[PDB]
Amino acid sequence: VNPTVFFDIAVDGEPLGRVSFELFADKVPKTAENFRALSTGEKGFGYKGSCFHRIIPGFMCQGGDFTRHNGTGGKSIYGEKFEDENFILKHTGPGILSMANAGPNTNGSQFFICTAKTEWLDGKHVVFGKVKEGMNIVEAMERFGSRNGKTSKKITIADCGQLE
Repeated sequence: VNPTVFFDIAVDGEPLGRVSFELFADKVPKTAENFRALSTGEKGFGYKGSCFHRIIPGFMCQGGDFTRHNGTGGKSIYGEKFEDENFILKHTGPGILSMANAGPNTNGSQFFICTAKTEWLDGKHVVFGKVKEGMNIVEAMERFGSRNGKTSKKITIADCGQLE
């Protein structure tokens, strides 16, 4: 019953692979639905065509800035920012999907995929999903990052949507 969404990832336009996520709509429905809707583009805007602008191996892949492509933009389906819905779920390890933010209650569209346990983020970023399939692809995306986050090739969400 929890939605699944996919990202088809490209590297300098070359298809890499597909990552699918389970969104924990049961626990963070509002946060889940934001990401779901941005992945289908059903509200007229969303992630399709956007890049992962910050990838730090051993830490996380950050994306979702579909308006400025650099970690300074993005917006939610609710407006520019929305509240931290809850902190039920913890950054328990690789695969966790969580909201980037700039302070309390400033969620927009930027999210990160953890490639490690990031327990220090617990209670600060809202966890709303996890990699269901294609963790290998996230791992592949990691090799294009670097220590300061800059990616060595352009990592883009070439397509995205809802499987169920």
